[PDB]
Amino acid sequence: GAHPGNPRHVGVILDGNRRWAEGHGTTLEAAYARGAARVADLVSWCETEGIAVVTVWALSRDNLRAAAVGRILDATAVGLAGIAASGRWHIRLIGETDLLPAAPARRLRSVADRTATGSPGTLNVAVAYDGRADIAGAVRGLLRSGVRESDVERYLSTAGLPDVDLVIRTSGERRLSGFLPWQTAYAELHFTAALWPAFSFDDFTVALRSYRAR
Repeated sequence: GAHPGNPRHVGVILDGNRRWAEGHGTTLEAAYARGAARVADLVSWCETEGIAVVTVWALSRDNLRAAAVGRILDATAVGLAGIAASGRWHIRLIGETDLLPAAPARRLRSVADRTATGSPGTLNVAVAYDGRADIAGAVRGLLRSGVRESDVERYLSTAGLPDVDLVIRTSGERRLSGFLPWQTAYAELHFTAALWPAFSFDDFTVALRSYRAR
């Protein structure tokens, strides 16, 4: 069950992998493999707190500017294996996965699809996601259906995602960069200085305490 005072839906922008790799002399894929381990840490800490909906923004559409993107997607899918094997999180993909290389995209899809019975948590993994594209998808979805604010929300590409209560962005960047513009409208915004591959339990506790203290 949920604890009152805790956020029902936490969204995390997994920022800082590129900077972390350059500072440590590693590849980008090694940073995303470590970033995937931090996602596993995150959902474990959320579980202990009874937080059942978690959305992580792993890859933006603008940052798709081929070979590295495939390695990134594969390192993420492998790093999510422990979450999948836990059976305690239903992993879903959001974003325009059709813009990703087909073979690594399929392997990421195959990891998520094996968690259809995961419960009670929901982990939404955003790849090739763009907030303005999310909103634009609502206007095309309405067109195909042949107008209230609830009607726009119903046809977002992320219509399956509810309101976000707490947004965490790492790497010290004080921006949302279009992360779920509809669902984060009234979200508490917390900015962590640490780069995502170094996201710690202290960072998590500080973020949650900032939410409860609002």
